[PDB]
Amino acid sequence: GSNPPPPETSNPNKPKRQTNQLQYLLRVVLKTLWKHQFAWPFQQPVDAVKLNLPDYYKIIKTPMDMGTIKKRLENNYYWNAQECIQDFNTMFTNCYIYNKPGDDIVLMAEALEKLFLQKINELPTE
Ligand SMILES: CNc1cc2onc(C)c2cc1NS(=O)(=O)c1cc(Br)ccc1OC
Ligand code: NA
Repeated sequence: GSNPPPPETSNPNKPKRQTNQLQYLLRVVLKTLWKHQFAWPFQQPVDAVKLNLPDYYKIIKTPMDMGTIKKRLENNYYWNAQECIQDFNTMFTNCYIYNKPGDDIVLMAEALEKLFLQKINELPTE
């Protein structure tokens, strides 16, 4: 097992901008998920070598983590909040795909996902 390159956090070929919604996603949504007790497995790309997970990138082809999401928001990688929201969902979904119902990591992802959904219920309109 080697690790694949991490997801891009910059791209000259990809339209990007700042929005009010994206700023909230960084300052309020991301920051509250990042500081939760259960953030730690999701703060960086999965290191399948150091975690001894040789099948991780056999199963998961569109990997995502909050480290990547944070650097994207900070770099203004996104065109809109929906793209950023989709990266969160990919993150959660990957966890639920690779693992099983009730697994410790799954229960952590579910808890972060609940909090995420709450927080983005307060997302401004443009
Ligand atoms: C079962 N190991 C893991 C599965 C994972 O799915 N998505 C991620 C991210 C992820 C990370 C691990 N490895 S781990 O962080 O050391 C880990 C976390 C938790 Br909660 C419980 C068990 C773990 O490793 C046995
Ligand atoms: Na699964």
